[PDB]
Amino acid sequence: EVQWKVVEESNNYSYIDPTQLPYDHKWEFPRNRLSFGKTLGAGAFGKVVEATAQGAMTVAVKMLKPSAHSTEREALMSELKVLSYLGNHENIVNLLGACTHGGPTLVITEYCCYGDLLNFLRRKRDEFVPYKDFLTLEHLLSFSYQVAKGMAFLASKNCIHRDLAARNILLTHGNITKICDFGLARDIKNDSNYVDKGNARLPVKWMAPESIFNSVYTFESDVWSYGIFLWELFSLGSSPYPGMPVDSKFYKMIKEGFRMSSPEYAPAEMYDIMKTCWDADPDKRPTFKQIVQDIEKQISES
Ligand SMILES: CCN(CC)CCNC(=O)c1c(C)[nH]c(/C=C2\C(=O)Nc3ccc(F)cc32)c1C
Ligand SMILES: [Cl-]
Repeated sequence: EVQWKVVEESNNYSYIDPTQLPYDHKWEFPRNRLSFGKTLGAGAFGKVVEATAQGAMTVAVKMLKPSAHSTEREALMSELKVLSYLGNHENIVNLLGACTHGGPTLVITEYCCYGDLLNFLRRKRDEFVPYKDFLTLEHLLSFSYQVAKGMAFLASKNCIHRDLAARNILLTHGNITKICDFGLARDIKNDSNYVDKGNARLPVKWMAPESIFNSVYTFESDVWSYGIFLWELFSLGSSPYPGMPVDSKFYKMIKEGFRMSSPEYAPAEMYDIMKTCWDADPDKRPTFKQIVQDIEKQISES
């Protein structure tokens, strides 16, 4: 299941069972104060809908479809539990409330009015200018910085995203980016950026080699995916390894050290970050804390 995980020291780390996390009923919000509007996204067993919450503000509500298995209802509760455990950060999509009694489970989160960053980059591409409502290099550096800060936050809570990519970054007012976990509000069997692997469907072009070939997911594999995200960002939304099918040839190239070339709009210091994120040795990749400091220096030099 493609979703984030909280880990605990064991093994090195093992996933926690999120059903065992506590749920504080302080999050409880009266269901009668929600007015539901348009659907923003929909998986096979769930969906996220724009809503108005009186006591008015626009929010996003995650909920199950009526055909949901009993393990899906628990899964949505576990989503709520993980969000409550993580706490609040500017660069994640934050929990605002929940409805857990008197009806089906509703998870109320922040609404990001511009949608996912990938599609935003793609429709802004032909107006982009490196320097001077155009998208500029200043914005891209800001987005890189914010996603690094959000990931540093998740890592500090022992959380591994496992699917970091521009499609999972949302954009809201003030050019603020927020990391998201679609969970039951997305069906990946649709999306060609996921690839069949055994029983699983996986975002192979974003994954570290040790995740693909050894099923190892760590703080360090998230850094690999962040490097792929940077490439998406400074390519203005191009698909990674463009024109290369995922087959045995692709896997061999990754294993033997093949990497993407620099996007034409990436500053050399940002391509330097990408390259270190894609070190075959996870111990040689930077931490998100290091990445934050490096990008802070570039913005200062800007
Ligand atoms: C296909 C691109 N289209 C624009 C050109 C669609 C635009 N994209 C949109 O409208 C959109 C908006 C405005 N919000 C979301 C998603 C979420 C949001 O806001 N909070 C969440 C919390 C959890 C979650 F799992 C998803 C969301 C979308 C897809
Ligand atoms: Cl910021």
